[PDB]
Amino acid sequence: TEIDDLLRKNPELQKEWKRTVWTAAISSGVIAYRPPLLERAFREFPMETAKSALNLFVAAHKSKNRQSVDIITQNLKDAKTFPLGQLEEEIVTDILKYPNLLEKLLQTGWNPNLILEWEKHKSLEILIKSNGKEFIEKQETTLLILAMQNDFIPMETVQILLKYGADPSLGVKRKSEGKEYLLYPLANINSNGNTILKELKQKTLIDWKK
Amino acid sequence: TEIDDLLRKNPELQKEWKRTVWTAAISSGVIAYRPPLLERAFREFPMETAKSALNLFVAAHKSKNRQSVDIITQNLKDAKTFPLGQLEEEIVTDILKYPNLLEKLLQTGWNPNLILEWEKHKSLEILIKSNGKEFIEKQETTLLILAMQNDFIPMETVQILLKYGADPSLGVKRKSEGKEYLLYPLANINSNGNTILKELKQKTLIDWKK
Repeated sequence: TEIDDLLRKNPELQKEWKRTVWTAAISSGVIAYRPPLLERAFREFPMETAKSALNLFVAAHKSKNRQSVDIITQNLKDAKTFPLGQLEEEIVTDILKYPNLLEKLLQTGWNPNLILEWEKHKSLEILIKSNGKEFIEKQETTLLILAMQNDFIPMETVQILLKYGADPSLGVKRKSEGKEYLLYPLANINSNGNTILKELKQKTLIDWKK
Repeated sequence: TEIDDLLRKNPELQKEWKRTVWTAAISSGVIAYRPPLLERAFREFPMETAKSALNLFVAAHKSKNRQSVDIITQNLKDAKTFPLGQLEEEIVTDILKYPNLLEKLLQTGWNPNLILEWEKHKSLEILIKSNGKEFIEKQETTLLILAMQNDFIPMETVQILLKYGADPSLGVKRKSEGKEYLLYPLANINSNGNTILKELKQKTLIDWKK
């Protein structure tokens, strides 16, 4: 507001300010709401656009602009902006909804068998884990376990994970009625409680080595 | 431009974007062109406003808004944003034009007797020194030598430096017609070539221990 008067007062600042706004619109992720402007940002801000890939993906998913996730996938040189071991559960889960982005991450830094760990009992927009308290229960999982269970994650994401060496037999600890057991990607194959998509993913898993 | 349409498309982003613009206007230093808006930035962005003190001073001096330098001086908690040993000659010289800012820096981290070093032969807006080439000649100086010689630096800046322990007898190497000598804060006292202000600063220096 008062910027417009101060800017109109000294036009010499107009050039710098235009660059500054674009860097802030990139850094905030918001340019992902209009894919044409995202396209420009990568071509002529390889430093800034790349550094801000995490916020751009978050805005890209929230805006439901799948084309924006495609643009990010195309221009990603490595997975360093997506530190798998520090990301919050919601962002990792959302990344698994885009098989092409997942594939790019898997070929440039993601370990598909990394044991992920978040707090067991959630409470009700942070992208990175914060150690606010360490004396709370944690629950382990994997990219493949998340993919098998979540009905918003496509079958192709299971395919990509297996393709890049996700281990179909890597389990994690869970409890059921007080009894601890190992949870695997293939769990309870005979159930009226598996959705259609869950059943199709189990068949994919059983059929992979065929 | 195209931001205005995308912003008017989703008003939920308006709040975040307002915060983002202000952070970018702070980070760029530009808000120092209107002291009222600088005042707001320190009160409610102690993290951002403080982190961006170097760019804010630069804009404050360039805008000739001395009130903006006063506001920065008041809110500066320490001199860490002004690393004396990394700053370029022009920015250090400009800081010496504001005795109150200098005093705040001297009480929160500046060593007044630090030997400064920049390239001897300048060539024709970088605030930090960049080691682009190390095989070029460097020339040493001090805050007090700079203050004595520069007719844009007030006498009060010499007073502040002496007050905080600047050593009036700390010299540096120079050449005159091939012969190396030590340059001191008090150099050639008898000369029709000393300006009025230079003479007054020499008297200040001679008179300090009186």
